[PDB]
Amino acid sequence: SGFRKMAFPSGKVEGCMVQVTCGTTTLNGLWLDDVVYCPRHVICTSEDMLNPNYEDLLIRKSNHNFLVQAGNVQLRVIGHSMQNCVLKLKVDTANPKTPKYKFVRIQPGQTFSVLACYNGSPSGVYQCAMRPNFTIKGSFLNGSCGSVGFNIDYDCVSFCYMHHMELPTGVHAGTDLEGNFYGPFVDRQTAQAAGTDTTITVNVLAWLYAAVINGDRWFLNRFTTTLNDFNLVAMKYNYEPLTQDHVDILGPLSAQTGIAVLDMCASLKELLQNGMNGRTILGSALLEDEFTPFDVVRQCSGVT
Amino acid sequence: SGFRKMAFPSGKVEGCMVQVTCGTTTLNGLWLDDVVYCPRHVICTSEDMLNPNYEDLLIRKSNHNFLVQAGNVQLRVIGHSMQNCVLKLKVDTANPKTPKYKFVRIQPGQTFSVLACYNGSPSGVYQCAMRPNFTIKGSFLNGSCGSVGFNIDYDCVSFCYMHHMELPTGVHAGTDLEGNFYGPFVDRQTAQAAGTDTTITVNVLAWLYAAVINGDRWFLNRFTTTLNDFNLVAMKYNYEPLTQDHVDILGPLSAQTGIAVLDMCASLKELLQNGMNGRTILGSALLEDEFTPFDVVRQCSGVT
Ligand SMILES: CC(=O)NCc1ccc(S(N)(=O)=O)cc1
Ligand SMILES: CC(=O)NCc1ccc(S(N)(=O)=O)cc1
Repeated sequence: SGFRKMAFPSGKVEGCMVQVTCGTTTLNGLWLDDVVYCPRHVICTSEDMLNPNYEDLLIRKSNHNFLVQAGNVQLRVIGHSMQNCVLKLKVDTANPKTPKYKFVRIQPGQTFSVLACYNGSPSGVYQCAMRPNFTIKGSFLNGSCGSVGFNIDYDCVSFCYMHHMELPTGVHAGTDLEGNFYGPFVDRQTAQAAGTDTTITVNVLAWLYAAVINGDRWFLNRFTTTLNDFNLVAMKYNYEPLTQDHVDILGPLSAQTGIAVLDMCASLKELLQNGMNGRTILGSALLEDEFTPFDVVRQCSGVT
Repeated sequence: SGFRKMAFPSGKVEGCMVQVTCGTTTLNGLWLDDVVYCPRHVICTSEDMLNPNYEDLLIRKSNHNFLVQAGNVQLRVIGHSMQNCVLKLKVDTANPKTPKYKFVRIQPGQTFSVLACYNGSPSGVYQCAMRPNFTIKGSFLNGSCGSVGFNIDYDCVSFCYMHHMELPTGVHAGTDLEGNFYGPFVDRQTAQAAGTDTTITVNVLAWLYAAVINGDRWFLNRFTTTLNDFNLVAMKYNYEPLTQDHVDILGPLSAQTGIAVLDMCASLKELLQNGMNGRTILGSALLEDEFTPFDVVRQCSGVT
């Protein structure tokens, strides 16, 4: 028993982290087979970042301008290309620690693990969610660009995020491993405001199920509601609308606990309207939305 | 910027996890050099756990009764001994992935990473603290016994915890890697109540410093206090007494932020007396005490 914000074991990804240096800029790269993936802004001076023309900056760069170091050993770059906002550096050596892997573009509300890295060296691992405004709330200092987000299915690492920038509000923006930004963000040092950071309703419901499973049940009430009635309250409280797809996804937690999804919706509605009144749920004074229904099943069942 | 509950990268420890089976009991072992460490209750039936005589149960066990599997490969057990509440199984093969390592017994308030494992396979990694009542608030299902807690200093894993039991209140108890329980707990299925779970004051102060550093400053007030005055409020709110040793440890965060430790104490005092009034700090509606001053410096500076 007990419920923790839990990251995937990071060893498979630690095995892939390298240092990329172009001129005086160093950041992190991901070494899979004989390709190193990194943010294309590795080619920018801090001046360049104000208004970079990436195609024009890249003309001035050759293979030997990209310095790739894996541990204390230099990789030979035999090719480079730009795909959206990432550089792919072809090296002459396949990463021998390359795990089974996929590139996946996640949806808002989806959770993943970040291996925060500096100079191609892992510092830490944390769990986070793609926010409905396509930001993430990470912990990233200068040099952390190219740090990656991932999920693991048994022995297959699905990479979903590469870190690129911090917005002036101190939230984070990045790409999938095809170099396409989540949300409207660009790899430029300009005014970029995030939209409304709404609460991931289905994730809150999953976490309330996790709480019931772990014995925290004080918030269970006498009421039910409808998807339409619930959604009126959701909208008022900047919670994402709940769809029948979300209800279906919560089916197994509903079944395990014998609490119908709409009854749990009515409990959540009373928590929004009444607040927590100084009480906690799974040791939180606010409603946690960075567990997916899949995360709650995984942690409550013990998947490895 | 941003501040996350961050675990150490787990790969060095993933490399050490094995499955130990004695009779019908399977749990996790830690394979360092040619020794596998595991909870001695691996030799107990669920009946045995009510009143185990470990010395007498162990007489009935030989080397070949301990089945050690690392991946899908069986290790040969050439010796076994009981040290306090752990078994040490000598195997004929040194773990080739053995990291540089130490065994350390931590103090209450100290944080560490847990690699939660089942059948010797890592499922997840989370950060937690040795509570002042020598419990930890983990996430452990049946089969998670032998899962270990650790800190990393560059390339040296300091193992500080092995998971042994869940108390009837659903909090967790375990040993250092010499098999000595944290607190008064025993590896027996009996009434065992935890003492007062007090708040780790120095850790709250560290986290308030982390908040100031990351731009969350609304709680900074006009007041100071003394260690004696502060400690009167601490005691009233079940916070641990603050010592001059704690003040000294907070010195570098004090220096970085230009907020004297006693002024931050006076801010914390007003937060205890006034509550958060529906406001958050680093996205928490309560005061987080599972970051050490060292954790805050590490995360705010980017140590790898
Ligand atoms: C050329 C060769 O034989 N092997 C390639 C290799 C493998 C691992 C690393 S690593 N994980 O130390 O950075 C670096 C280079
Ligand atoms: C006998 C030998 O040559 N090597 C020992 C060995 C190394 C690694 C593993 S492991 N990490 O697959 O479980 C299992 C056994």
